[PDB]
Amino acid sequence: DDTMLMLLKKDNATYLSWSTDAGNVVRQDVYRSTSSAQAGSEKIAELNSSDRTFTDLTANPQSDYWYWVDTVSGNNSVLKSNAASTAPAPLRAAPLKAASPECKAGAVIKDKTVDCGGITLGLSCSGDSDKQPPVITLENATIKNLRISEKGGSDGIHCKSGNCRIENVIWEDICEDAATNLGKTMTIVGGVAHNTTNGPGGKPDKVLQQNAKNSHTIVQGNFTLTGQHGKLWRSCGDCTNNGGPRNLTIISATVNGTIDSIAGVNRNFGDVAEIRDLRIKGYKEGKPPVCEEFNGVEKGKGKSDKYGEFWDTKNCKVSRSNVKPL
Repeated sequence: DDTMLMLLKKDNATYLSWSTDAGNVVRQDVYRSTSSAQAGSEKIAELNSSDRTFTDLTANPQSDYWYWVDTVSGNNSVLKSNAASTAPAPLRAAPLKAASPECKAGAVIKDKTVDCGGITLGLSCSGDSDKQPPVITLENATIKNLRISEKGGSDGIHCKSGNCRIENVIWEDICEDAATNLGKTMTIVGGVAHNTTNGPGGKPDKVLQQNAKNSHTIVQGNFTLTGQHGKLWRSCGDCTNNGGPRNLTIISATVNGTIDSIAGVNRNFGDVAEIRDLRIKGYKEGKPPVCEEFNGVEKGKGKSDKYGEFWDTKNCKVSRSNVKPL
């Protein structure tokens, strides 16, 4: 077994994101050292078994740090992750780590699991191109450990069909959607999504977009948004042959920046957004709205417009106790 740890250093935080295949995890420890030596490391977090990210707000931006995440199983066993660091990558002593050959920009992955081993991929925006390929397309597939970047933003990942699992992906540059579900169940497991929204069409991004009907997106492992975003998840408002139900389950997620709303459901189409364990920087009620209900409209026949924010309804299965500041 192993744990693949990556980070994203921004000006106001260092985000940790990992995937692991450790069995029956009961706790996870986050270590940080001011040197490359693990011996000097201090435990800076004690996490539950399901978290796959961590936001470090205490590190000096001007200084290099090294990080490790250890998983602890019920049977007393411990897994240690690779070191991740804000210092440049070593040319020496570093652990060898392969990427799947199939990890390429524009790849179509079908009926398997690929581990991209922390590489960076990217393709420029669709809608500003032609019939532009998603940087990765999944058909009943899983992708792990991928950094996505491109100046002006890159295409996100599509779940074209079947069930898709997207584990420990860091979206450093987003055009409109980090991930689009056109299939059955799309599951986001940890990962980090950045967008300083000052390079699309002026219009706010939708990190997770759902266009398939009878579809489900699952957000878990404390998937984290950073920068400024439009929505975290959106059932397509004005799709061709628009309809539902389109479902969202957030098991855990964090928003460490500004956002216009968490989830956008079409009430007239039976969309159900279930939200639990959501953390938002500076959260006050209505700031931002969490679950917004919309009128779901057919393409070309109007605008999908905002009803308002709702709690504890058929479409907005979320209570105020589900949402807290960071």
